[PDB]
Formats: sequence, structure tokens, C-alpha cells
Amino acid sequence: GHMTLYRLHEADLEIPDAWQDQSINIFKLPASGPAREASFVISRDASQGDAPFADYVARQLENAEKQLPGFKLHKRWDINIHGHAAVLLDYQWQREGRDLMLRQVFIERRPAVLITTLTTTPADLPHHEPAWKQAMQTLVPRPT
Amino acid sequence: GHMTLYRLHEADLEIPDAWQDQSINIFKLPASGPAREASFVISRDASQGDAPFADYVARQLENAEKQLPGFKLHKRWDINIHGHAAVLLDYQWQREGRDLMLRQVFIERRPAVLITTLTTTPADLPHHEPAWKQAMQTLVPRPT
Repeated sequence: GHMTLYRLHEADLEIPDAWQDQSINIFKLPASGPAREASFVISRDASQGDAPFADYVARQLENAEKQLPGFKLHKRWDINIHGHAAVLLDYQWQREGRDLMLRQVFIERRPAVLITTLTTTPADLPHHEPAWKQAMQTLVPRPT
Repeated sequence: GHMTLYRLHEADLEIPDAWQDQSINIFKLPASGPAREASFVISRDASQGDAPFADYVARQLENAEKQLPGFKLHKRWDINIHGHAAVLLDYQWQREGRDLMLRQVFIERRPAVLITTLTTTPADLPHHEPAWKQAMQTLVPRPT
């Protein structure tokens, strides 16, 4: 019965290694002036396998580009977060006639890639950018 | 400026206090033989405010009685977890025509009540109970 100590903001507990982790952190960013609410989500992706991280990211981008109606890529930036390889994508797509803007950062880690996703709109992105940037600039991956 | 250090299993980051936390930790307990896969989910509820914890828990029970078809309380347990007030509610309800067995623990904390929920069927509860129990017996709430 192998177990590992799992850390959350409010507690620690021992989780059996056999349990599948699908945890997701979700934060609602309040509306401000003209801008509506947005979301900032931290998710995990255990599917990298032994693929090079660049290839993992290319796969992620392909999926978005081929699956989201109205997809348009605005930015792709290779960046470094505390030694961890990372890629930021800014892209928009159209959901129910409305344009959504995503700023998504993939952060290489084992056993699972850590992804942060800001969901907003093209006009609201500059309004939420300062708060997004302050959170992302303070994100320190834990050693595995 | 106005932020707080937020801890997750894979990282730490500063989160603006204005952001609303909706985070969910999700664990799937593997199927085994005739027992199907169960889920163990950690959620947060910031609606207690300055109300007594007993009243908060009473409201949850009233919500369950009024909103969940087929709701039936098996057993309520008032317990202490490392000095934190907690209530375990074992109950069933009828979701989309079939019965589910829940073991749901509410743990008083600020700024948000920490909730753990085991979801299974009545037939599978005895199989999953040992691992659930053990996990919960290791849960240590983190000081605010």
C-alpha cells in the first residue's frame, strides 16, 4: 500500500499512489470597469510520456488549432520558469458567436505538466493582464 | 500589493485576494473486481461567513433534503479533526435515476469550509471504505 503525502492549500493528507489525480485549481477574476469576469485555472497533464517537451507543446497547439472554431494564434513564447521549460500561447476562438481569448502557459514537470490558463476576451485581456502577470511571476514549481 | 501565497502540490504562487477560489481536488479510487471506480473530491465553501458552524452544517443538510431527489441520511457524526470542528454525513440520493452513496466531511476552516466527498454506490461502499477512512485519518488541516 504505497502512499504519498499530498499538499493542498488548506491541508495535507496521504494519498495512495494508485489513486488517479485529476485536481484542478480554479480562480474567478472579478469584473472591472468595462471588463467582465475571467478565470485562471491550473490543471495537470500526465500525457507527455517520453516525448520532448517541444513536441508535447506542438501537439497541444495543433489540437487547439484544429478543434476550436475561429482559432487564431496571437503569440507563442518560449520562456523559463525557475529552470522549468515553458511555453506561453495567446490564442482566441469563437464560442456561441462570442470571441474568447486564452493565455495559456505549459510548464514542464514530472509526473505531470502544469498548465495555467487565463480565459477572458480580446478586449478584456489588457484589463486582466496585470493581475495575471503578478500571479505568474510568483509561481515557483516545487521539486519532484 | 493585495495578495496571498497559495500552496498546491506542484507549486506555490501569489494569488490576488480579490480572486474567488473554486478549486477542486479530484482522486479516482480504482475499480477492483465487481466494485466500480469511486471518487474522492476536496472542495471549498466560503459561504459560512460569521455564522456558527453548526448552523452552516444544518443549512447544508436542508439544502440536500430540498434539492437532491431521493435524499436519505444514514448517519451524522460530529467529530474533531486536529482541533477543527467537523461533521461527517453518510447519505444517499438518486442521481439521474440511480442511487449513490456519499460520505461527506465538512471541516470548519477560514476563510472557507474544507469539504471532502467520497462518492460510490451502496454496493461498492464497503469495498472503498478502508482506503477512504485511512486517507481521512491522515488529513491534517493547515493553520491559517
